[PDB]
Amino acid sequence: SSRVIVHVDLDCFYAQVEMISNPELKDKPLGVQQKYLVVTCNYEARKLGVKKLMNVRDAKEKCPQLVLVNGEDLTRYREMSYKVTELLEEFSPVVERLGFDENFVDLTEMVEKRLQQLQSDELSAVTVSGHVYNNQSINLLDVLHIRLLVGSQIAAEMREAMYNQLGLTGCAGVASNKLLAKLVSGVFKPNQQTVLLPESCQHLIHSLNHIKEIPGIGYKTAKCLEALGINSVRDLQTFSPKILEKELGISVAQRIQKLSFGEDNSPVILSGPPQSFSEEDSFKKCSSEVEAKNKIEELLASLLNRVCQDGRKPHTVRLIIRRYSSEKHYGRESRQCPIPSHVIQYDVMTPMVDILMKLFRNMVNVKMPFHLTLLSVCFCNLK
DNA sequence: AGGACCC
DNA sequence: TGGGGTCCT
Ligand SMILES: Cc1cn([C@H]2C[C@H](O)[C@@H](COP(=O)(O)OP(=O)(O)OP(=O)(O)O)O2)c(=O)[nH]c1=O
Ligand SMILES: [Mg+2]
Ligand SMILES: [Mg+2]
Ligand SMILES: [Mg+2]
Ligand code: NA
Repeated sequence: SSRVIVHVDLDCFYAQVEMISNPELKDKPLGVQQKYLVVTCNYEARKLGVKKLMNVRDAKEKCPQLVLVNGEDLTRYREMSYKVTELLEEFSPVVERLGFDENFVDLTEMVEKRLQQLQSDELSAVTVSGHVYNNQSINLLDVLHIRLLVGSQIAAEMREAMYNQLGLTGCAGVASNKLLAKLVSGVFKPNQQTVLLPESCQHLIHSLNHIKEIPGIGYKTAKCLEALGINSVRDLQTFSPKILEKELGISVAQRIQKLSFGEDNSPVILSGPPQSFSEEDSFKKCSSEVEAKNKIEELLASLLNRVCQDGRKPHTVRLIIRRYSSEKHYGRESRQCPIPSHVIQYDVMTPMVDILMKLFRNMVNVKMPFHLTLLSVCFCNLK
């Protein structure tokens, strides 16, 4: 019961989409801008020292000939992201999305159908496609090695189909679980693929420098670990199960330690259609107030249309806000409510604006002036 | 309703 | 002053 998982990772996704629309950008160094930020940039601009989530000024002062395009509206990038998933879904139905530009696919069944199709005389013609992690030697008598190679071939067909059908280039990694597949897809980039043979799993896991580099250990947990004297993957492999549990809870503790040995038994889940649809807008305390109402019509108008196209219906609405000052209490507030059934299905705007407005007043004292740096609307709980 | 994680 | 997502408590 050993698995063959692939993880697909598109290079500089937003920038790829922009370069495809307007090829006059193909060669100019390029950055996708949202508010005062460069969210992502193309491979030219990385050479020139530009980095993700570097502010627009710094970015000019590191490459003054940087061409900027606004990527605040995600429609185009969202659309392409589902084209990619659907294409992978043709290979094996069971595809898991992670943000807009990553997918996992469980290739185990396909690897097996393909192996059954070969007889014993070509089981030695099976070769690898792309890189072998750490240059490890292949052993054709090892069935795990054989399965992973067929994996690497299926991964190659997926990358070729993505390029031929949608114009997108990307990396893939093939491995025995999601964690390893994701760690190894990054080893050669851009636009290349790597396969991880089992013997090299400790080599891979120990190549990391910071324990935050393990998917599943975020900002909070890292920071908690560092303060316990846990810095390397090895520190975490070797630390007291007992003290860790007590510091994180048998859940978080027992899972991140398993992760630390490269062990990860989570299955690849079919993502299908989204569980929620939301729109945001950020500002430098640029709302107080009434203007909130306008801002909230905008998001709403855009969403209604997205939720119409889908043709499932939301049965809950949520309104999210954030308050001014500063490096302090920067956690957010929200208020949700069921959407009246009469409404579930022109003119839908007006009633909606009002629910939203009521939700708004529940949160903000609209007498003593307000400090708003974010407005968000979410539709969810659909069927 | 908030909090962790992911891109 | 990114703009989205997922699942758990
Ligand atoms: C990590 C991250 C990505 N993104 C966006 C930008 C990216 O186009 C997309 C996926 O990000 P990544 O896959 O992390 O990076 P990338 O795809 O832009 O470039 P590459 O993978 O070749 O390094 O999602 C954010 O908006 N915020 C984030 O914190
Ligand atoms: Mg990517
Ligand atoms: Mg995706
Ligand atoms: Mg991490
Ligand atoms: Na490979």
